[PDB]
Amino acid sequence: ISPIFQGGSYQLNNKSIDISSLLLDKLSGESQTVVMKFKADKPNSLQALFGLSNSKAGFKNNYFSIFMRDSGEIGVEIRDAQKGINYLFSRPASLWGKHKGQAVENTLVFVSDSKDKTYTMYVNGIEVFSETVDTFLPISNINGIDKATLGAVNREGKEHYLAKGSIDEISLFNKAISDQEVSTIPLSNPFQLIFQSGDSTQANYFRIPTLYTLSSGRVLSSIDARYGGTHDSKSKINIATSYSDDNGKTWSEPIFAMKFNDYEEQLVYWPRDNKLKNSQISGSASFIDSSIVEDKKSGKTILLADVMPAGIGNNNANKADSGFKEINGHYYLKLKKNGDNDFRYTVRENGVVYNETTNKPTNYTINDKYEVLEGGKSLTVEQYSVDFDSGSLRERHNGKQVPMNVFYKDSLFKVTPTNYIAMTTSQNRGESWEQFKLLPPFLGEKHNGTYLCPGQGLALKSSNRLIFATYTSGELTYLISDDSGQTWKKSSASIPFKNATAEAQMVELRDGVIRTFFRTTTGKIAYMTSRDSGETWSKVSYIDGIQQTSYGTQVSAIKYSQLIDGKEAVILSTPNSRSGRKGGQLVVGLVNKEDDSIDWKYHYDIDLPSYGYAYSAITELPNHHIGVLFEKYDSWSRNELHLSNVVQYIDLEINDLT
Repeated sequence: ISPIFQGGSYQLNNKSIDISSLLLDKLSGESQTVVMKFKADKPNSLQALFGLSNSKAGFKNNYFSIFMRDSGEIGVEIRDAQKGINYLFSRPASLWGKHKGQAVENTLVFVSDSKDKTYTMYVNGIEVFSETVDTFLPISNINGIDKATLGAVNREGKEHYLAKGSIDEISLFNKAISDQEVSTIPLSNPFQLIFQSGDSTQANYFRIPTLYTLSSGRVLSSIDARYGGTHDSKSKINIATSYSDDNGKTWSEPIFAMKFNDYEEQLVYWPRDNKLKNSQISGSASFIDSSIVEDKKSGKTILLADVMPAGIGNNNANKADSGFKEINGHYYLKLKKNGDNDFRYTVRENGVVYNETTNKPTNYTINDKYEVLEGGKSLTVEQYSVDFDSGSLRERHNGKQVPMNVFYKDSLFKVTPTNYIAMTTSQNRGESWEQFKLLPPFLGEKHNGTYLCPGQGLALKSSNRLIFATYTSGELTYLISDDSGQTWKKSSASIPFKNATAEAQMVELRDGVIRTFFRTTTGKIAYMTSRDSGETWSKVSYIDGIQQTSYGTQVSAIKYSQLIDGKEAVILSTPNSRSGRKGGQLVVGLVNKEDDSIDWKYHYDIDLPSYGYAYSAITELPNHHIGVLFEKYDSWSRNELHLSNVVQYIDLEINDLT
């Protein structure tokens, strides 16, 4: 249908624009849609973009408003004091401010549907909330409405929530437009989605993006496909991948690199209220924190990730246990059988489950997929599903039989409840992934596994050496392979931190010279250098000019292939803030050939200082553009949990950064 009101190019300069005589007598019926294209690159802390109010004395709480915060949050209020209704619906991190030095035109679509008693908000094509109420309040049915306002709400004759920004286009309809119709509305998005709600993964949430440019020109991405909201393990999380063959313009439908089937792949709207938001899937196995590298010699793509058994994460993982038994120099995965209080079993050669107490092989084997067989016959478990139908999280059997895996809750034989690292390989550059295999322990039998640094591995330019950074208490633990990931050795580098999340990413400054940039607990990004291809490592130094929070955030880093200002260049990606995970920047550093020092010469603001930016992935696209896939929200904030479609992709050129 045609709009009932359409207006454009309104400047919001801390002075409301009254549209009462154009709109108010045009509003009719109980369902309305607002379509608004607007910019706000210097917003006030809290500002109303659009308002319908009773502006009369004594009715200050009789209004409808579409508001935003300088955090990037969008929301609505629908209030009527007589009816006793005060709805507030909102979602953090819903907006863009700036891209490539220019204000972003956001496209907002708000549907107020009286038939379904539901209020739905879309920003930039993404549904940010959809709220069903038992008592519907039509937006123009508020008692005594007499003002329609842009850039404020008129309360008792005065301008409240004054806005700074502009509305290039605003339209209103006396209909609740359908989701199909919404999807036809043109967008001017500065970003794309690689992974997204409703795709092949059926995860409603994503975190921990990676990117890597392959020799074919294909660009590969991996990610945590997180099902139980945005929580770290314990949860249900799979590792998903997607690739682009056109310099990031389009991306393949995601597939899994690593997955468990003990719990169903469920698209769940995780509760965000203060009572229920900490609900965590507690009986599922999971993967977490992936990293990718390409091997020159074999042409294989290699992907590593942490593996967590059922119910396990960092918080409850058995410390002082690798989950392996050393027997004359060899490591064998330990197993506990149901009924036993101790781990009496190991997985020997050819998957033979061996009883250590009686020194006899059993009639059980573990196959390549870590599944339990008895006399060659595949054993099964019943899959679980999750729901909030009863008012709290429930995890229950769903009738479906799946192969019994030693990482599962219901398995007859169980692994040590601790963290592991696994690797998978692709021989077709991410079109399919081989079954993963656990990595052996590197710091001994009674030391739990190290934690993989998400992002990229390092493939040294002038050799066959592959390196994945990991971290543990007191050190970075580099995993080095010279034979296409068939065998790994460790290289330990002490850091002056106990129990820190020292997420580390590497660049090769010149042949065999590696600089590692890493997250710390000091509010500063740290670095160390190896001048012997990762064999030995320097003491720790810190970068000035970039701020992080006390808890820190992952930093991504690349060595750019082209000279900038006649010098070799390194690019870092990180939030630059001492307050939160916001103020994302790409920082361009020029290497001094005299001493390998770096002049951090250019700081490119991804978006506003106040808009969210957490974990990130950067890669040089084959055409020398920069691809950035990043968490566009504060992934630490307990106020910004369980947001959909916040991991976003952008394309930048060097001239944008400098």
